[PDB]
Amino acid sequence: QNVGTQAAEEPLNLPISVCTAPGNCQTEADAVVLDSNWRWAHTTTGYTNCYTGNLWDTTLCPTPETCTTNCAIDGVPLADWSGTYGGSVTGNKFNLKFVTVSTNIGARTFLLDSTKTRYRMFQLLNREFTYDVDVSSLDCGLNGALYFVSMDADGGAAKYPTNKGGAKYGTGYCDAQCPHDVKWINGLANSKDWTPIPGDANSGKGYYGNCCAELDIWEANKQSQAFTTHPCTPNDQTRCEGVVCGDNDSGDRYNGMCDKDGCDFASYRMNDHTFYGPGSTFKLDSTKPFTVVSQFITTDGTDNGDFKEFRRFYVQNGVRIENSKVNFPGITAYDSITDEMCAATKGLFGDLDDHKNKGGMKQMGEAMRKGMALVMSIWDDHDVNMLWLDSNYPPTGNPSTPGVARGPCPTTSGVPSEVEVTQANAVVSFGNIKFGPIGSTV
Repeated sequence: QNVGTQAAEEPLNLPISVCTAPGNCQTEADAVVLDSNWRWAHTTTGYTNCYTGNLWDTTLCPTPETCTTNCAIDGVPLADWSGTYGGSVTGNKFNLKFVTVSTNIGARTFLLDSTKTRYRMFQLLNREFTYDVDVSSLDCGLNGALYFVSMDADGGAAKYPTNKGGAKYGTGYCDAQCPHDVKWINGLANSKDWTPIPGDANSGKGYYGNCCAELDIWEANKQSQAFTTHPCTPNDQTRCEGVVCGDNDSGDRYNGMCDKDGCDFASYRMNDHTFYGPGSTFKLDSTKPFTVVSQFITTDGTDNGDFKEFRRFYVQNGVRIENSKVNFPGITAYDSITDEMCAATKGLFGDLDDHKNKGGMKQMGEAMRKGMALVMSIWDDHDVNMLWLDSNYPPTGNPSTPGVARGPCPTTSGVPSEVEVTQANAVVSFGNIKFGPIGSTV
C-alpha cells in the first residue's frame, strides 16, 4: 500500500520491561500500531474511499495492481485511538475496547520497537515472556488474544516495494490460519475476487491468504483459555492461493502449508473444568487480573538448542499457580506443550497431528529463533462463533468424548451480531509486559 497524507500515524507509547534477574529490569520504550486492515483506504491524490463497508471500489480497483496504484492507507492520530478504535494506554497497561461507536468492531495491533519504524522482534527460545491481563469483561463468544507471528520486522517493505508504510502502518499481517480477510498482502491490495463475509458489515475475503508460523500465548475470555503452537512449512510470511492456504471451505484444512489446529494446551479441554473460571473458588479467578508466565525451554538450555517445551504458570494476588494437567485415564498428566503431549492428546481426541507433519516443536522453535512480532487483539468469530475455544466443538459432539468440550459456554453462544450488542463494552487489558531469561520476570 501507498501511504496517505490525510492523517499522521501516531502509535500509542507502551513501555515494557527487559529483565536480567528477578526484580532487576529496565524499561524499553516501545509502542503499539494498528493493523492496516482497520485503516481508511482512499485515493492517493484525494478523499475518495477505495474500500467502504465490506467492498472495494470496482472503478478504482478493477485489478490489484490498479487498486494499489490508485489507493493509499492513512494514519491513526492520537485522538482517534480511543475515539474511533477503542485503544488506550495508561502507564504500562494497554486497553482494547471491543466495540467503539463510525462503529468499529474488534482490533488487532502490533508492538513497535523504540524507533517506531520496525516491529519489536522477540527471539523467544530459552526466554520467558510475561504480562498481566484482565479478561473479566469478556464472556462467551469473545477472545482477547495475545500471540506471536512470523511477520517481517518491516512488514514486508524490503520484499515488496509497493508497501510504502511497512511496520509503521501495521502492514504484513500473516498467521497460521492463512487468512484471506487481510486487505493488503505482498504490498498489493488483496482485491481480486473479493467477497463480503455475510453478516460482517466490515470484512471480506480476497483471492490470496497470508501464511506464517504462530505462537499463541493467550486465546481467552473469562470462561476458557488456551495456549497453542502453530508451525508452518516454511515458517516465514508466505502469500498463498489454492491448496497451499489450507482453506476450510474447500476441505483443505490439513492440506496447506500451516498447522491450523495447532497443538493446544487448554485447561478445560484437557479435562480440568475447575482450574480457570469467573469466581473466587476456581484456582485462577478470571473476574480479577492475573499474571501469565510463559517459558520456552530448549533441548540444551541454550539459545542454540531445539524448542522442546512450552511451560506455563500464573500469579494472582501474589499467589503462584502452576499450570493445570491433562486429566484422562491412561494419559500422562502433562502440564506443558511437548511433541509427546501433542501426539498423546491428539491420539486420544482423534485429531490429525498436523503439528507433527509440519515439523513439530523443532519447527515452531525455528520461527521463534528468527524472531516473531507481538500481536494484541480483541475479536469475535464469524466462522465458528468461538465454540472451538469455549464450548463444545463440534456443537453436535458428545461432551463426554475427550476433545469435544472446551468450555461451559452454550453452543448457541458467540453469534457475532449478538455478542456485538451484548458485549459492546468488553475491554481486554494487557500490561506490565516483561521479557528476559527463564526465572527473571517475577
